Amino acid sequence: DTKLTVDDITGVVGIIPTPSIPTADQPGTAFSVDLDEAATLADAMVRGGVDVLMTTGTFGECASLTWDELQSFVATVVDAVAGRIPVFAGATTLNTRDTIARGRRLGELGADGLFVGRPMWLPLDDAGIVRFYRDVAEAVPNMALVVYDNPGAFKGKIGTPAYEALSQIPQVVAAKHLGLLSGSAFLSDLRAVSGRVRLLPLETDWYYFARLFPEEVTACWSGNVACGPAPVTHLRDLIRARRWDDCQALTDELEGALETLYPGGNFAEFLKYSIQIDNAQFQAAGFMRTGPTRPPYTEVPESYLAGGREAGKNWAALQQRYA
Amino acid sequence: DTKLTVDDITGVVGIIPTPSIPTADQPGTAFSVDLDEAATLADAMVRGGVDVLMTTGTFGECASLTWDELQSFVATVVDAVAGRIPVFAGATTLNTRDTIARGRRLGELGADGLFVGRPMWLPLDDAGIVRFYRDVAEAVPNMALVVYDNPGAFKGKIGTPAYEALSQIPQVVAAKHLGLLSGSAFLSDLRAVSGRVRLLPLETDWYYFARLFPEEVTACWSGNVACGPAPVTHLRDLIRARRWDDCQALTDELEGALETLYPGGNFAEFLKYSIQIDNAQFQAAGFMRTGPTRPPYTEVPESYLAGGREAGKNWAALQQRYA
Amino acid sequence: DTKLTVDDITGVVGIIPTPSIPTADQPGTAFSVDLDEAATLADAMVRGGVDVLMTTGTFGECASLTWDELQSFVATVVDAVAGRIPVFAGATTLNTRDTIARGRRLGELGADGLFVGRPMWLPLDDAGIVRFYRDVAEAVPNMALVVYDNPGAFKGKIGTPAYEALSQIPQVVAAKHLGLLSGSAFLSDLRAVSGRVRLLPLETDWYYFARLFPEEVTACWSGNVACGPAPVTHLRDLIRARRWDDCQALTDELEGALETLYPGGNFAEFLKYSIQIDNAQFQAAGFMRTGPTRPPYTEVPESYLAGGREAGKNWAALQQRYA
Amino acid sequence: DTKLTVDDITGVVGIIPTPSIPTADQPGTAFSVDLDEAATLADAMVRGGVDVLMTTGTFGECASLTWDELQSFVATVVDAVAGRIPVFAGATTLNTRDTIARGRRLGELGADGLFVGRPMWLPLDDAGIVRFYRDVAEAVPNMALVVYDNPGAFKGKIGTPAYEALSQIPQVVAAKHLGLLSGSAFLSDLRAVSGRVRLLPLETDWYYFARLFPEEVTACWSGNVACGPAPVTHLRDLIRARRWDDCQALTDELEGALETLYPGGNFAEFLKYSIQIDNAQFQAAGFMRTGPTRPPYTEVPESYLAGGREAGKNWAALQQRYA
Repeated sequence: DTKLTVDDITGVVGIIPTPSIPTADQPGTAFSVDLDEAATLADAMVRGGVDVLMTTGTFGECASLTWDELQSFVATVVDAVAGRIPVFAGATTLNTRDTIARGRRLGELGADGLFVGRPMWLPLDDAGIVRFYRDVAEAVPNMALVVYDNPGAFKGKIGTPAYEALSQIPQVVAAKHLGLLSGSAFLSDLRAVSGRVRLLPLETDWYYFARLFPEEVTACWSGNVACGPAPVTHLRDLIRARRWDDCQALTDELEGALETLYPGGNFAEFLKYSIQIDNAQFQAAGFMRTGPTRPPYTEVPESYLAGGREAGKNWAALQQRYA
Repeated sequence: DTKLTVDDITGVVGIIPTPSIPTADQPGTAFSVDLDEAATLADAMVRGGVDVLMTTGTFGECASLTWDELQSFVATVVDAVAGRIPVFAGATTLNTRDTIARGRRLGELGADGLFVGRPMWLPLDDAGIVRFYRDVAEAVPNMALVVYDNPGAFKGKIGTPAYEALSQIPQVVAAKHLGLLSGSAFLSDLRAVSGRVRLLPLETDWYYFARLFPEEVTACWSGNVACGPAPVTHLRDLIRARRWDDCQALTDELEGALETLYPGGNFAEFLKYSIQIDNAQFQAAGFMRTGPTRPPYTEVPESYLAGGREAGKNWAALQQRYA
Repeated sequence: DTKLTVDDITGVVGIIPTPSIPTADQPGTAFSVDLDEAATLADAMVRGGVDVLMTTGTFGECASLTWDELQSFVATVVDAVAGRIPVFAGATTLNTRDTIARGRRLGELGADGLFVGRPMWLPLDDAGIVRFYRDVAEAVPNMALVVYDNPGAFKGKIGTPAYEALSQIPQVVAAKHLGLLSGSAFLSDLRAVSGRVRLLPLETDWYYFARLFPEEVTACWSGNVACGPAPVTHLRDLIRARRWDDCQALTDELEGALETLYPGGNFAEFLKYSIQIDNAQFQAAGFMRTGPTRPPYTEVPESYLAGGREAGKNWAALQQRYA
Repeated sequence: DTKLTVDDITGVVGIIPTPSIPTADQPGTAFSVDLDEAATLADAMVRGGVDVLMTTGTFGECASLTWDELQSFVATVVDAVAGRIPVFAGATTLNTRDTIARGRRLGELGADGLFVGRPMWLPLDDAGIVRFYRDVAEAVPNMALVVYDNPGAFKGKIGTPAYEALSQIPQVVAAKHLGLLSGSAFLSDLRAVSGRVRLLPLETDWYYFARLFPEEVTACWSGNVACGPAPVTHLRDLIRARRWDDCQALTDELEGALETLYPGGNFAEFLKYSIQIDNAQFQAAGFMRTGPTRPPYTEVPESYLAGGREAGKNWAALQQRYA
């Protein structure tokens, strides 16, 4: 089995998008990954202090990359990271067997673990959710697993009873969580895993949960590191120092920079177009370069992209200040 | 260009499940299709008078079959039908380019058309829905298309403006529709396509739309033909003869047989476990043989299977009556 | 018991709004009903061929009228009708005992029956729905009842099992229903009542149901009669004559006139401001005069009002065409 | 204007149910309040150390009491409290003018403030919410106001822009909130009111917000005090002493006692029958005596009541321990 345990998931779990070439929004484009930018981006996350790197969740366009793009992208990221920090390759398909087959191959390319959502053509209940992760874990026992708890994408919030059983699977070392967006669930799920799984809130509410549960909530995830990771690594140091006033001030800065991300403040509307909106944010922040999104997620109200671009520009100023 | 048009879609559009072997619920099973049963079932549909055959929608486990299994199953169905009726192969993936790649291959294997859902990791608005089907049609112009309008599966009902644009695509010959389960929408969508696309209601409300719109609503779709097609082909013959009193009596018989399908009449709840519940119905009806469902959709409340099996046994009595 | 039965509910069931004085939108206005307009409107409905008159449903502002305003309005309407057609007074409160007490008084003022929603602070389940209507029926056995099946307003669609039990209550003579807006349910409910309750669809889909069930669906409700009742009474006459082609053409004209009612075709958005939008339609149609809406439903996007105004103008043209 | 300000809302804001007589579930019962029990309950809350008392929210059956019942119950509570703590009378009707009329009378009967939901027949947008409360404030300026933010009851969560406007109304001194049940909303609303309104979380998550925002979140509301207030006033003393480990332990004890309230852990299922389930909890805890619920909220599954009863028994053990 894997050597990675919950103890290895600390600090900033950075999630990067997949850089794209200018024709990436055309169905006739066979290979749309900018591998040069993928390598420089992954290296910049390491040099920027990111503690764990993950690829190809929702905004990384796990849904819309071909298999050849995904494996080549992951291979490039793994090679650029060069063993400096753990790398979890995002592997999510419509069924258990395809996910196992992808995950086996991604492990063979040097990924240290798998960042795994679940099939969503139909929703899975807690019984089916647990069965799915147990199946993946037993089939690829060498890979650590980060559970992808995205209620909107996968048609349901993972139940606290499911978290109890998932914490008995040794391969499950962390879960990407919604934090306060799921409300009371984070705290219930936290008790359920009983320190056996690192529950990752967003960096915008890491401080709240870390102050309340400092020995357990020692890590966050951030989908913003590709806009500049210095605000999030600075938050990690402030939390370690238990500098709560500064943690609160910085959390307000982070939330203020992302204020325009959700159209009219509506979260559910943002999720309908999250791939497109995040793509505009990554372009505008200027920390990395990337083209358009892949088919079919190329349509979006223009005002939503404006919100994303303003969030990117505001985060760029935070990156400049804290670099 | 495909030679099929809307005029070719008349009568019973039967949708079959994918027969499974006894170990089909195990993640280690490399190939889980019962090809012998697939061929006999496809032949029984033709001999039973089904007018158009489709495979691998939701209950056909499009989500959970491997690519190898889907090709083999469709090739076996195509061979067994032997050109007697048009065969539409269900091809739905997480993105446009994989769907195109699969659709090309399935056409190479002899399918006459594709039964196409749409990517659902994120929802698609009407613009993204139109662009998706336009991309598919332009890339595979030799395949006719049946649009799969499943709001629960694909996270949204197809809008009337999208149906207007879809009816301008020559390859789009039909749409699998919810009928009265989207009460006002079927009529709005029917006007939008203005005779260019066959809008398929369920067999349980075909009579209602046929009597009101005799020149346009000349076909239905049925997910129950693998329990015995005789009640559905009989309904088609009653409708063609405009035997409205008999149509109402038969429609009542179909509804009463399927009454227990939805747990507590709760439709949305049946959507959560439709693969599992329908599988139990196909087993109980006796017309075909099949094993369990494929991972990950193996978990279901026991009493939900009770409703499926009683629906299968009820349907079996109708098949014996009308055969 | 009431001498009114299901047999008496045939033709056009017209629902009128509550005419208001110019200062009706002010919380300091103690009495905001234009009683002169109420009398002339009620008389115009009778002379225009309306078969049954109902008051104070949702757009009649049952929620926002004071108890003194409701008594005076109903008494004025009852006196104006002067026994020419049955009058159903809208009585809906937050609980069973207030509704009973209001209903007894409205019967004393001469109403032939009560048009009754249900308490909605908490939703009622089917047992609670039946218990509520049974309590009302038992407390005022002299009054016929029209069930108000408004899923949005009362937090739930009335279940088919509830309809089965309600059809055993002799006072329950009709139900104001959704028609194709909950298509499958209308047919389920219709079988459930087995002719003992008149299920009223909207005038915009009455033709469809009346052709399929000529013995059962012999009446509709219309919230548009206060814009001019001639198009709807003409539809009644066409249905009686089985002039299906003309029925379809007239249905298309009614839908065309009401097209702009729903903001960007979004029905759910219309429900958010239905009182305000309907008020604009009544003003613009010119068949009656009324002031603004009562507190608290005075806030509404201006563009939404413009859609209601255009629908009122479009309807006034139909009224002119068919008067 | 009222002399109560946000500064006076500190500690435990106790909400009591309305004690009922054995025949309270019959629609023929003219008056169903146990006024003797209400007086002793109110006095027990003062003696138990509750800092602010409120009546007739949802579980207090604000919907189903008659106006005469509400007047007499509030008058009894006010007299028994005898000015020792502030009393907020729950007054929520279907419209602005009835609520204003009720609120003025409840002020004449000695209530210090009004605990006010909002009309819900139609949902109110943020503009409508603000106009309603402003109307109430301007019409009865002698009464302080507690805003009742119950999304399920009133068809929507109060928006952050509405809270900003509400915080400029002097009469608005507190808002009964959902705490972690509306995750990030609590903190957004907290920033919006900027110390001018006391945002009341639940007893079960007060510790978390109080530790993070000790200057602002100095009070909670509790619907459990009529089972015994000693656990809640102890939590208040623990928070004031910043005994965080004890606060966490006590919070876990409160959640443990209440876990059987929700059938199968399903929150939404509890809300459908909250009046009935809470009533069973109040009876079982034995701190107060009460009969059944009022029409129409008398129908409920027996197993749901059993879950409330064990919650009541479990709370009674906490009450004895901390008393």
